[PDB]
Amino acid sequence: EERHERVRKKYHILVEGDGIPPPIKSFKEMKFPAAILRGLKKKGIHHPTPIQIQGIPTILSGRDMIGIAFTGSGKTLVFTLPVIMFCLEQEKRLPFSKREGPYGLIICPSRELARQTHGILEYYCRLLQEDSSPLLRCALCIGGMSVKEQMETIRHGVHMMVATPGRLMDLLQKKMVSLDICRYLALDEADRMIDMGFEGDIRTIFSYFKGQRQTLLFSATMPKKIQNFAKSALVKPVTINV
Ligand SMILES: [Mg+2]
Repeated sequence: EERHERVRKKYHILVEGDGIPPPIKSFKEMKFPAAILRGLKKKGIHHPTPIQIQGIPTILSGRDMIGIAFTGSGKTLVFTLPVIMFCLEQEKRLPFSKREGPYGLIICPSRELARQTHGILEYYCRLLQEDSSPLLRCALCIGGMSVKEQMETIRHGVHMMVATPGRLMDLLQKKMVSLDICRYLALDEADRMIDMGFEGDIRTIFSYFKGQRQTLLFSATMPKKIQNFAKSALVKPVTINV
């Protein structure tokens, strides 16, 4: 409980909450498969950022998390890499069937953030496959794609979905996607999402979970409004600030 604070102070990591898992200074010690480690080098990513150092082990242990981190902090790997791992184990335990809804869900304010994060997921998923792991399937639920097209992407079952709140809500209400097996919900740029009026749509999306989920909220800012929303959204979260 003693050296971990030295790690944190050095990399300017502020944490709140109980039973915080130890920070980890290397991707290998976070027990990632080598195909992912190679993907990281191959993208020039040799060393974990502060948000990754404390964030990844927090997520891996199943804790809810509030991440106060900015665009460019490396936050995207914090919420993409662990769920890919989670999905990989589920698919190995029981291969996903044709319509089995998403296991992991990532909600973004905008179409372009959604595509970009979806793009990242498909990169790591592809490297796993090229190591003989099964294909994990990543779906986009954003505006500008038809209904037909949306149902096409998920006909094979979907492990991970990246959505904007409006389109996802509509699909849930129309029973075209289900959250019956969704165990992981990441909220990216939550501050922006609140500023844009998506609060209600997101609370509605919440009501489509039957039973526990791990929830993650990422926000560049933590004013009183985001703080109250986070308290209602998450369960005993570890708060991590860089
Ligand atoms: Mg961002």
